[PDB]
Amino acid sequence: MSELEKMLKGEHFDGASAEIEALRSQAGRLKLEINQSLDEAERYALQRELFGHLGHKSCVQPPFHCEFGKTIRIGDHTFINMNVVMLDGAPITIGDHVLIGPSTQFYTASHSLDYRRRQAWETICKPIVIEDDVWIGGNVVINQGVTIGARSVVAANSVVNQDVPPDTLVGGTPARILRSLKD
Amino acid sequence: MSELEKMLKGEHFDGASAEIEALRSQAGRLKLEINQSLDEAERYALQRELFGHLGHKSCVQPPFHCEFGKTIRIGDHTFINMNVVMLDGAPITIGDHVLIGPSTQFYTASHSLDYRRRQAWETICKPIVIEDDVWIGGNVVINQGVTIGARSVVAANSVVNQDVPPDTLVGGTPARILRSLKD
Amino acid sequence: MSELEKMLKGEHFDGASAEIEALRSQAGRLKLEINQSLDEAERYALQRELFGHLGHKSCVQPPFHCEFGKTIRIGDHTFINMNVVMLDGAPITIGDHVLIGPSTQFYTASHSLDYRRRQAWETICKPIVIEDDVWIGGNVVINQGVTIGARSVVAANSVVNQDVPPDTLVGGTPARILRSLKD
Amino acid sequence: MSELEKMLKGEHFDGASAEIEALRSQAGRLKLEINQSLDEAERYALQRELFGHLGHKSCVQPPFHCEFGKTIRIGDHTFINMNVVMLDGAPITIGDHVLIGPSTQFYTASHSLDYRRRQAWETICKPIVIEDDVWIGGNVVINQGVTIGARSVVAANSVVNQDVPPDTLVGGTPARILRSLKD
Amino acid sequence: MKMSELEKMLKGEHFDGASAEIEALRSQAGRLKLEINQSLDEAERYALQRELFGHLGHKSCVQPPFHCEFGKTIRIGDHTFINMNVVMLDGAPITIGDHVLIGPSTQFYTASHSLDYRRRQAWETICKPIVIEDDVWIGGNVVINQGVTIGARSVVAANSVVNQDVPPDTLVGGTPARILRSLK
Amino acid sequence: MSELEKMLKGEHFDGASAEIEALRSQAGRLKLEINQSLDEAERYALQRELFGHLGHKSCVQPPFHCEFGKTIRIGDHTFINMNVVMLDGAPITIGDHVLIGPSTQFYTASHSLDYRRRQAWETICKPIVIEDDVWIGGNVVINQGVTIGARSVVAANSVVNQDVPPDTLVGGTPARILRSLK
Ligand SMILES: CC(=O)SCCNC(=O)CCNC(=O)[C@H](O)C(C)(C)COP(=O)(O)OP(=O)(O)OC[C@H]1O[C@@H](n2cnc3c(N)ncnc32)[C@H](O)[C@@H]1OP(=O)(O)O
Ligand SMILES: CC(=O)SCCNC(=O)CCNC(=O)[C@H](O)C(C)(C)COP(=O)(O)OP(=O)(O)OC[C@H]1O[C@@H](n2cnc3c(N)ncnc32)[C@H](O)[C@@H]1OP(=O)(O)O
Ligand SMILES: CC(=O)SCCNC(=O)CCNC(=O)[C@H](O)C(C)(C)COP(=O)(O)OP(=O)(O)OC[C@H]1O[C@@H](n2cnc3c(N)ncnc32)[C@H](O)[C@@H]1OP(=O)(O)O
Ligand SMILES: CC(=O)SCCNC(=O)CCNC(=O)[C@H](O)C(C)(C)COP(=O)(O)OP(=O)(O)OC[C@H]1O[C@@H](n2cnc3c(N)ncnc32)[C@H](O)[C@@H]1OP(=O)(O)O
Ligand SMILES: CC(=O)SCCNC(=O)CCNC(=O)[C@H](O)C(C)(C)COP(=O)(O)OP(=O)(O)OC[C@H]1O[C@@H](n2cnc3c(N)ncnc32)[C@H](O)[C@@H]1OP(=O)(O)O
Ligand SMILES: CC(=O)SCCNC(=O)CCNC(=O)[C@H](O)C(C)(C)COP(=O)(O)OP(=O)(O)OC[C@H]1O[C@@H](n2cnc3c(N)ncnc32)[C@H](O)[C@@H]1OP(=O)(O)O
Ligand SMILES: [Cl-]
Ligand SMILES: [Cl-]
Ligand SMILES: [Cl-]
Ligand SMILES: [Mg+2]
Repeated sequence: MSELEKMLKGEHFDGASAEIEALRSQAGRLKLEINQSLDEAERYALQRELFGHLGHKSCVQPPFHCEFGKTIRIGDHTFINMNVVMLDGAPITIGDHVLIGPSTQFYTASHSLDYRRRQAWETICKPIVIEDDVWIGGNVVINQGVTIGARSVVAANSVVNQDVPPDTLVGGTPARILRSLKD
Repeated sequence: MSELEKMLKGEHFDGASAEIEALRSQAGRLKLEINQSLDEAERYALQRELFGHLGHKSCVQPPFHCEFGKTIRIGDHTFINMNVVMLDGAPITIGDHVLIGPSTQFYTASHSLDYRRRQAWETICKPIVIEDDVWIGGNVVINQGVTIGARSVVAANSVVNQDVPPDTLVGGTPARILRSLKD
Repeated sequence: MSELEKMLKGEHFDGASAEIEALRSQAGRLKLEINQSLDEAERYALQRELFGHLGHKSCVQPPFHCEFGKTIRIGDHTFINMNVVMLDGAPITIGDHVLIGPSTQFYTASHSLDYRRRQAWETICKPIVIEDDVWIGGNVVINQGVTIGARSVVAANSVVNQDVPPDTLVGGTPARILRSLKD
Repeated sequence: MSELEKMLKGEHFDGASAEIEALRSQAGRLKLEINQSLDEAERYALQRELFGHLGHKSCVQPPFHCEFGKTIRIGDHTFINMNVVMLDGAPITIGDHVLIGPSTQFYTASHSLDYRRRQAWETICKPIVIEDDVWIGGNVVINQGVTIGARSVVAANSVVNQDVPPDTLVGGTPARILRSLKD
Repeated sequence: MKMSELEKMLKGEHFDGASAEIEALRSQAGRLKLEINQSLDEAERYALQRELFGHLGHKSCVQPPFHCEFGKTIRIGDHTFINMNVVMLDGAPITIGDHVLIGPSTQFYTASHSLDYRRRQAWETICKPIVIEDDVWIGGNVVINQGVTIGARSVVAANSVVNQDVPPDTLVGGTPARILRSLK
Repeated sequence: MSELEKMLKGEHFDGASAEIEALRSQAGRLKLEINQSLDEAERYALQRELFGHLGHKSCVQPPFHCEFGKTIRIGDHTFINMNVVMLDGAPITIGDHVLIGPSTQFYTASHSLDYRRRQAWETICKPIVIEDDVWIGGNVVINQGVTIGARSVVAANSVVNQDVPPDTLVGGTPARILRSLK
């Protein structure tokens, strides 16, 4: 098993592995051009090379930050605001009609509580999934292995450690259910 | 009203309008020039092109992020630190002698909690107001239609959802009164 | 002493002092070079002009933002993620085997709660220390004068106002002890 | 005719026409994005937006300098090297299998020898045509109203003021016929 | 005080180019050229060009990319146009008059070196001024060498090398330039 | 013999070959980074990455354009001015104390005069050697397979098609011997 594939699969891996490093450069180069670009069509085009998928009529405002990019998939009519950071060692999958606030963070990557197990920067990545019609506010942290339920809202500055059921407003750190949005 | 007029006045608006798109383009350019400037006098002069007003002896440290620029009006002797983000569809007014920490966020924009009214990226913008002699901590979120009262202070990482009384210290998410700064 | 010395030592100072201005200017030039660099070897080289110290096999990810650069000393086998903000008017010292996640804030700077004592942008700087094997999550604030004890972990979106003991997990705003990590 | 129509036929046009003006700015935008492009596919795309035409499997090496772009038509399998300047007030047409060396110059524009006929920057433009299978060396000038005959070769540092016949080697300032290439 | 290493250069004496004053001006001009060259706003391009140059006149225009070393030694009159890709080595004054037209890729060399390889090893350099008078048309890809004066209302043929003062009301061409016609 | 190897050594080659495309892409990124840098020590550091070699106390002024970079070796105390273009399919070797002026072009590459043999962009690259203490003026073309003898000088706007003897001043298009400097 490739170190790359180990990373995507939530197992231990070497980050200096070559195919991974290359992915990382591809990503570095693209961020810089996208981020320094004033042509809207030019940014979208380069994002189709940066991202795993970028859907129709979706927008991702610069500056946008990520580590690998190809792991990220964005559906249709989806909008991501400025200054978003995604640690994308594992797949990040984003639905349709999703809104994401500024300075929001997606961290697939994580570490062990035991310092003896972090001395080689050992990391595990688990995927994040944002379902359709979700609204994530600004300055939010969504941690690894979380799924956000459809038609749900995450309040500004929340930290989401666990799944968010659908049709729901949640808030805080860690996030809690504030109200049901179901009819 | 023109679509631009509606956005300013807290009405529903068409984001794709030519007038709104011109200002968005102006802002993007000036933003990029300001964030890449090595020359402090050049940066000031560019920031006087971006913002609607920027007062006497005031400093805004790059990188600064905004959408339109023109609706932002800052007083004299006011310091805004690095990595600030402002969503300025609605006017943002900042008094004299204001201190704003790094990575602070100003969102004049919000969306409906009802997901069916989010599909066309419907947005409502209401102004934000910072009065004289306010100190705002880092990583703070300030939400729409909010007025921060004179000589108050906001704790780091607070999120402000409603007006902050003057001569007051507030903190937390959402912010609550912590102490009286009155004398 | 010189104004630079006063700032370092925790006393009021003159931010526009030619010595302090010059170092701020150095850092701004170096920051734009590093943040815009597509070469890792050059980037690292660059960072060693920017910082007081960068350790062996240590690493800092673009973009990175600080005021002065030369107050910051970073040890070996340490990794700092993207989009970090450091207000470094006073020394910030970071040990070996240290991890810092994206968008974390280190503030050495502070002002007084009395607005009358803030109208000249008066500021005190207190040193921040991070001891070996510490793990700091994403979107965290560490405030002035704080030491984080060896082998401790700070949860995401925490605000740390006072020292953290060794072998501990802390979280919340303000951060509270969550659990001993010892044994 | 439209001012753009005048220009494509090589008729006199108003250079400060709303339409021309817009073309000149579009070209300036694209020149910048093209010249600062680090992505091959996106560079070709931008190039097809600049030029009137850019044929299948052809190449234009950055940096490239031009005025309007849309007046330039390039055939199939034609390579244009680095640092080329084209004054494109009137049409420039390049055929299939053409090779153009670094720093070459194409001037459709010139002025009267009567200095009193130059005080308003009065300029007359005349079309250039490069036929199929031509090799233009480096550092060459091709003046206005010139047709370069098919399968012909123009030596380095040469200046061409009049039509060059097919199957021919020219060289010199002004270029003269060195030898016949037919056999 | 006494003559600066910058004075020496402008005055065609031998100078140390590594001197702090010279480097600062080279640094300033490098910053301004980059900003000028990638600039997308017209009003802004002129403002910066006014920061680059010693003087830039009313209704005058310099098309990016433009290359120069020091900038401040350059002076340009009113109603003057300079096209793209022009390079100026401007260790000494460069003075351009009114109603001047300069083609693309034209080179202005105020700099020079001795033909004795022994006198070139510390990169010894002497700069002598260039002066272009009113109403002159210089073609594209022309080289103009140090200490040259192009008299008023003259024309330099494309890709010409001008080694020597050029008479007013004259058309010149070739390498080195020679008189093609009186235009009087 | 690989495609990179054939290029370097004056045979036809597949320019889309992955080795060649690798080097070109690295050169493209570095050139842009160098040309857009205001930090002289940075450009120089970046340049040690781009070129085969870059000697002590040597200066290469931006903008500088080349195709591959690694085929270029430049010695100590050598100065290359602005906006120089180098087509470097074959090795380009430059000595100590050399001076190159603005907009000079070095073309290691060439083509056939027979159009039938250019229809696939066929290209042959032959090296160029500039010896110690040479002074090359501005707007000069140096064609492939040419050596410039030590302590020689090249007049501005010349095209050099053939080797230039040591201690000589040459000029013209094509370059002719003007005077001995010996
Ligand atoms: C696409 C773009 O970029 S948009 C730009 C960025 N904009 C945003 O981030 C906006 C984020 N929106 C907010 O956070 C809002 O305050 C919303 C969505 C939670 C609105 O809350 P509302 O339901 O309308 O009102 P309300 O203030 O009563 O909230 C209810 C509860 O949420 C709590 N709450 C409100 N805001 C937050 C918050 N940010 N974090 C945690 N809890 C919160 C309140 O304490 C209250 O608690 P309770 O259960 O004890 O009564
Ligand atoms: C503007 C610039 O350029 S500087 C750059 C950025 N720096 C910062 O943002 C610093 C922000 N300043 C603050 O957070 C400060 O801690 C202040 C203004 C609240 C000072 O309060 P102090 O009285 O000096 O400190 P202290 O920690 O003892 O206050 C205690 C109480 O405040 C509350 N508190 C402190 N910090 C926070 C916080 N970030 N959020 C919410 N509550 C907080 C705690 O609840 C605490 O306990 P309590 O509930 O029992 O009262
Ligand atoms: C170097 C880098 O760039 S790579 C990775 C960067 N990513 C990170 O920032 C990830 C952040 N990780 C965290 O914050 C985690 O939530 C941790 C480490 C604090 C705890 O995770 P776990 O122990 O595995 O799970 P768990 O949710 O059960 O934690 C336990 C308790 O901590 C508390 N807690 C968890 N997260 C937080 C938080 N963000 N703020 C405050 N308290 C928290 C919880 O209340 C929980 O409940 P309890 O106190 O009642 O027992
Ligand atoms: C498209 C790209 O990316 S790659 C191309 C980059 N490189 C080039 O531009 C190289 C330029 N090409 C050349 O110069 C051609 O080979 C030519 C025109 C010199 C022809 O070379 P050949 O004639 O085969 O060689 P040769 O030197 O023996 O013949 C030269 C004859 O023309 C003359 N001559 C040679 N070069 C030139 C020139 N550049 N200008 C004018 N005359 C020339 C010589 O005087 C001689 O003429 P003469 O005998 O009548 O007096
Ligand atoms: C300002 C802008 O940006 S415009 C863009 C750039 N455009 C240009 O550079 C245009 C340049 N124009 C020229 O080079 C022309 O050759 C001009 C100016 C000399 C005009 O020539 P004209 O007077 O119209 O006609 P003509 O060609 O007959 O000129 C006659 C003499 O010039 C000579 N000549 C023409 N071009 C050159 C040249 N490049 N070098 C040397 N001599 C030349 C002819 O040999 C002829 O000589 P002769 O009669 O003594 O034997
Ligand atoms: C490192 C850097 O940045 S380089 C700085 C930039 N400076 C330059 O590029 C300067 C270029 N130098 C030249 O052009 C010079 O004019 C040189 C090399 C020809 C030297 O000329 P000098 O010997 O000093 O004097 P002079 O001008 O009288 O030259 C005499 C011969 O040169 C010829 N000549 C002058 N310039 C040239 C030229 N550009 N091409 C061909 N021949 C020339 C004359 O025709 C004359 O020939 P003749 O006597 O056979 O009729
Ligand atoms: Cl939409
Ligand atoms: Cl001809
Ligand atoms: Cl020197
Ligand atoms: Mg010629």
